[PDB]
Amino acid sequence: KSKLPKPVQDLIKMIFGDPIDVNYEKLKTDIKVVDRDSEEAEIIRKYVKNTHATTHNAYDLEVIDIFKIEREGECQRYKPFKQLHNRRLLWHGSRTTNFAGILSQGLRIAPPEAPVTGYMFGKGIYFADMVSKSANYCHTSQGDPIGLILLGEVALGNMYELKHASHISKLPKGKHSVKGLGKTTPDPSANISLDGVDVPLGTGISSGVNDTSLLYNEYIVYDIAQVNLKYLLKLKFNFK
Ligand SMILES: NC(=O)c1cccc2c(O)c(Cc3ccc(C(=O)N4CCN(c5nc6ccccc6[nH]5)CC4)cc3)oc12
Ligand SMILES: [Cl-]
Ligand SMILES: [Cl-]
Repeated sequence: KSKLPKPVQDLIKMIFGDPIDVNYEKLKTDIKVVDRDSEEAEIIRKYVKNTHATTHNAYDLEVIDIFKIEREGECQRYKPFKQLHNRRLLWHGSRTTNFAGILSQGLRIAPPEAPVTGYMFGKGIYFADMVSKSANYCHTSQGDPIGLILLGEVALGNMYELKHASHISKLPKGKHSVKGLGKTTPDPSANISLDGVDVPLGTGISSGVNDTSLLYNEYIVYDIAQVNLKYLLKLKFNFK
């Protein structure tokens, strides 16, 4: 029987759908329950509450469990980007069935033989600052209403800021990432700092960006090493 805390056991059962502890080791990821009443937990629940987009009104989100995560060696891997400026705690949603691969291998760029459909800026690693924009990629339903979402520390550095789809072959010199400029943005004045990482948990305001394809921001890096996965949330989707 398992010596993991019950919430981590339930995460494992959800991810693998072998014994629980053997399946834990296959993730090559240190997993800790964040306490409900911790400051970390308050900040993350505030990020969820404030960055639910008005146009994503099919469901509300409740945070069941928050996990602090540490992929084996992802530290050493993140070293070259560790002190790059403009490091941001951003959402990445994916189907539950993907999380064993995501924790064991990290987030990866789609292979050349996958469609570029859905990628406004070409194959890369995509993040949102709006929880619901990322939560939509969990593909939960009323009959499967529990999903998994990541918070990554993303080393954005100098952002190549774009308003329309463009499959860039190469970042301009001195740029580290792409930011797709949305009509709606977390209020920059409400940004807070968690462990030297910027958290844009401000409620959505008009960006005052005109002539843009995007309702909401998105952030893209083309190097797997610019991502340090920090948290994994188990979300209840309440469908209306
Ligand atoms: N995701 C965001 O939070 C997110 C945040 C902000 C903006 C965007 C934006 O435009 C996208 C694009 C997107 C997502 C998904 C897919 C898609 O169909 N797949 C990619 C993931 N696959 C996959 N199977 C896996 C199995 C094991 C291990 C890893 C695996 N990975 C399935 C195919 C296409 C485009 O996403 C955005
Ligand atoms: Cl979607
Ligand atoms: Cl590129």
